[PDB]
Order: sequence, then structure tokens, then C-alpha cells
Amino acid sequence: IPNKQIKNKLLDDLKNLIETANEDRKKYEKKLEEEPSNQYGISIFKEIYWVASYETVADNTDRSKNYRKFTYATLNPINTNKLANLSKILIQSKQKTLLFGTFCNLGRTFDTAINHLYPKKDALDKLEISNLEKLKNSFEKLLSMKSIVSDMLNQLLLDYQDDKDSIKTDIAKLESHLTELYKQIEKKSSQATKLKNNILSISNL
Ligand SMILES: N[C@@H](CCC(=O)N[C@@H](CS)C(=O)NCC(=O)O)C(=O)O
Repeated sequence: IPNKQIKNKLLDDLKNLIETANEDRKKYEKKLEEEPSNQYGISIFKEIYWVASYETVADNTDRSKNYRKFTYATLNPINTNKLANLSKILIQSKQKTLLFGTFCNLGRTFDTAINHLYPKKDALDKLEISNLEKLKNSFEKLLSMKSIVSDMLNQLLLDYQDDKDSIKTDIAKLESHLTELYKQIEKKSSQATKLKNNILSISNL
């Protein structure tokens, strides 16, 4: 009830969300630094081209390296040794450029929100209870959009291995499944853009 305790509970929660989210970032940065030659078997990177170029997302450029890093943010919880199998399923996606586009976007949107908040994680007390709450619910939701995307792609590995809905034995069903997945993830991506923006809006600091 007394506002000091409310305010401080919120500074506690933001503190913990911000460090948990920083651990995730230290982890996908490290996933890039230790990326082997074959990019964990994600051969789809080679098939994805910048806008009017022969440069792929597999090449050794800053923008290419960042695209794969943000993709590894989104895929961060999947076991590294399953990414080859994940890429084999997705190669069959009719919208893999767009799909991978959204992986990059969730990663980047995420990365921007934590890069903005990490340096301020101990000095959020200048905000007022209303828009400290909005900050916390916004960021926690952002973490959530990206987590769900990770769960969805993890689940696809098991469903495909199980032949669920005949996804393994029927290519047409695999395709519409993958298409539906891309719509789901695309919403999560749009929704993640709004929340990075909300967050940047109310935490100038
Ligand atoms: N449209 C690109 C992806 C664009 C996108 O939304 N992703 C972000 C992060 S991976 C991005 O392009 N960042 C690279 C940049 O902004 O230079 C695609 O279709 O594959």
C-alpha cells in the first residue's frame, strides 16, 4: 500500500528483468563470436540476399553479422545442435526471407530495448509510479513475445519429428503449417516493434 514500497518493488522487478535480459544478450553475442564456419548448419543464411545485392546474410559484413546475431537472439534457447535440423525444415518455407526477416526483427527490437535499459538498470528511480509500471509491463511483454517465438520454433522440431498433421510425410501440409507459423510469428514481431517504441518513449534517461 505505501507508495515507497510499491515504487521500490517495481525498481526490484525491473532490475531483475533487465539483468535476466542482459544474460540473454551476453548469450547470443557469444553465439556469434563462436559461430563456426558453417553457421551451425543454418544454410538458409546463404540463400538470403540484401535488397539489391549479391551479398548474403551468410557473408562477413557488419550488417550480415548483425542479421545473424539478431537471428540467434530469437533462436537463442534452442539447442545449438538442433539448428541444422531447424534449417532443414524451414528451407521448405515459402516465405523464408520474410520469416528470417522477422527473426532478425525480434532480435533487434529486443536488443535495442536491453541496450537502452541495461545502462540505466540501477537508476530508474527518476520515473513516477504510473510510467514505471508501463515500463515494466511493456518490457516483460517484449521478453514474452520473443520467448514465445522460441517455443514455437522449438515445438516445430518435435511436431515435424513426430509427423504431426503429416508435416513430415506430406510437403503440402508442411508448407501451409509453415505459412501459418510465419503469420503467428509476424504478429509477434509487429507487436514487438510497438513495445520497443513504447519503452524508448517513456524512459528517455
Ligand atoms: N527484410 C529483411 C530483414 C529486415 C529486418 O526486419 N530485420 C532486421 C534485423 S535482422 C534488419 O534488417 N536489420 C539489419 C539492418 O537493419 O541493417 C529480410 O526480409 O530478411
